[PDB]
Amino acid sequence: GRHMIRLGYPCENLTLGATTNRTLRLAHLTEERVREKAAENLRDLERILRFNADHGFALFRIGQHLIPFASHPLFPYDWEGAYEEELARLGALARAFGQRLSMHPGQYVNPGSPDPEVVERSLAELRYSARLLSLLGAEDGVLVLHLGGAYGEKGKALRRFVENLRGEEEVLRYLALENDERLWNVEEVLKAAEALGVPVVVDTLHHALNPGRLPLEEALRLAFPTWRGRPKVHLASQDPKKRPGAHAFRVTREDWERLLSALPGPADVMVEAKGKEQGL
Ligand SMILES: [Mn+2]
Ligand SMILES: [Mn+2]
Ligand SMILES: [Mn+2]
Repeated sequence: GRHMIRLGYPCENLTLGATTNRTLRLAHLTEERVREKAAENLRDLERILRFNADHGFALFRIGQHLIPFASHPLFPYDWEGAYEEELARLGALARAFGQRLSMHPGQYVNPGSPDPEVVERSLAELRYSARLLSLLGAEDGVLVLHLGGAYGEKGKALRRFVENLRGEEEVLRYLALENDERLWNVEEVLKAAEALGVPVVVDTLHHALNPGRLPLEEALRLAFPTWRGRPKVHLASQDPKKRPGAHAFRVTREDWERLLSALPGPADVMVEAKGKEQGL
């Protein structure tokens, strides 16, 4: 039914066996083989949107590998010219379904790195991700990123992060920043986000493990105003007895109820669980 809290899951759908994350070995990165993997990923994206419209999921995170190696210097064709018509069509479908699309580049995308080549590769991956959202016409699309490593000194790390992203107009249209379980708490991310003029994604599990001085309610109250559109929040539960921050197969009733009770208002909740669409 119709709830003020909308739900999503990331990358793939276990029920369908549909995924947006097919890739290949660099040795196999021919135009032919890449076009084949991309076509499968795009076919599965469509399957997922349609599944989501029937099963009440309004959010979906598209895998980084949708177009495998798109941002790699050896990518063999103009993927934007190849796919712009198809992405416009899929994006129109997603909007017609009232679905919100996002992307979450991985741990290796580090704009605050002091290594120029890591920065360049990271920005390339962000530009690909932002362009994809643009091609899909994802109005309120989200491109979620952690602040990355502290590289020995947090103040200089955050300075490089901001300085290396400030001129990235298209990336900043979608970018939102997320707290983590070790390095950057909600209060720290709010400061970074304010500097770049972007929203803050609160991750409930990361917050529980690294709360700083804030209860969940106050974290969410502070993060809410950073969004022009509906806030996005991440909900996960701890995979019992694994590394802190590892995601359980299914979110617990207790974590879901804690979030529901703490939310200051309507929001979009990305369920991060190994069970994907079965994760809540
Ligand atoms: Mn994250
Ligand atoms: Mn998260
Ligand atoms: Mn996490």
